[PDB]
Amino acid sequence: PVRRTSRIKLGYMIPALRGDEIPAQLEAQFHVRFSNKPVAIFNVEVSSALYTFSFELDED
RNA sequence: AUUGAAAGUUCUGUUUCGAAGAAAACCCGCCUCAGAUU
Repeated sequence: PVRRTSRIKLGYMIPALRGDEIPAQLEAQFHVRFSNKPVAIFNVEVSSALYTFSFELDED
C-alpha cells in the first residue's frame, strides 16, 4: 500500500452555539406534480441557520 | 501524519380548477343673550 494525506483539511459546518438560543430551524414542505389522469406527492425538508466552519491548507 | 490514509445520498416534479355578507331601518320631539349708560 501507498499513502498520501490530503493537503486540505475541512470540518463540519455547524451553526454557532452562541448565547442561550440556537439560531436554526427545520421545516417540511409539501410538493405535488400535476397530471391530467390521476391514478404525485412528495415532501422535502428545508432549513435556515447561521453556519460557521474552519479549514487548514499547507501550500508548503 | 493518530485503526489513521481514499469516498457528494445525486439527478427529475404547479396544491390546480369555481363561489355577491345580501336584503329592512329619520337621532328627534320643546328653548330669547336679555335687561341699565351722552
